[PDB]
Amino acid sequence: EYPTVSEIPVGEVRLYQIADGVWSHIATQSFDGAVYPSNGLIVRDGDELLLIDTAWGAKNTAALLAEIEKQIGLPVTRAVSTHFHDDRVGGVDVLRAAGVATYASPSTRRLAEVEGNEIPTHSLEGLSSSGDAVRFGPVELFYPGAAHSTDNLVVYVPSASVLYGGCAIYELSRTSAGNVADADLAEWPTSIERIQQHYPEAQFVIPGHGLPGGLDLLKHTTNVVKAHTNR
Ligand SMILES: Nc1nc(C(=O)O)c(CCc2ccccc2)s1
Ligand SMILES: [Zn+2]
Ligand SMILES: [Zn+2]
Repeated sequence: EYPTVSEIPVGEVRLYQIADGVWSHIATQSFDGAVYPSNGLIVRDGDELLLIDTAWGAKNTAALLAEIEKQIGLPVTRAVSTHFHDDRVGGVDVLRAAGVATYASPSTRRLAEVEGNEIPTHSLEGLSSSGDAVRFGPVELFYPGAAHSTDNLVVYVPSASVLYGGCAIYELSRTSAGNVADADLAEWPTSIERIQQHYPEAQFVIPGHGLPGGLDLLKHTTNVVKAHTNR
């Protein structure tokens, strides 16, 4: 079964096999007085691993590398952060110290610098406009436009029809927006529509936080978003 927030002590990381050569990683961290789970992705890249997002902090991210080495045993050589918040770039310095080449869009790297967060080393070209997609090893990176954040990316694994929505996609059970301080509430439904249009075949959809679902998570998130927008 997919691991839940209460089953993961802060500082520990679980891996979950979604498909051949595709895992999510699950960690937990405190924010504003409560503890939340957070998802990232791991994808086999030939003889190497591509990492999508940190495990939300330096300590969790170190535990992530240890768990990858224990359970999979291939080297993590590249990492992509899908926006500038700490559940995506917090731990980048650990990754870099461990030998991992870290990447993000120019906009994410800039927003991280402005925020005082950790800054991935390398800039990803070709994602500056809503609807842009680029290939990055075994995944496609896609900028759907502003949503949870202005810089947020989603990731698609064609080999397994796995769509990683990051924090622009909410889990089914989540019915309130919570904190959306950096969100573009007006653009977010349009951005989810681009995701739907571009990955109509997705079979597994992983939100940034919580339980995986299917394409139903997109409409679900749009419903939550405008509700918070509708009063
Ligand atoms: N770093 C973090 N991002 C987010 C986010 O919204 O992207 C957090 C709130 C997530 C949440 C809320 C309710 C239930 C389960 C999870 S915390
Ligand atoms: Zn975020
Ligand atoms: Zn988040």
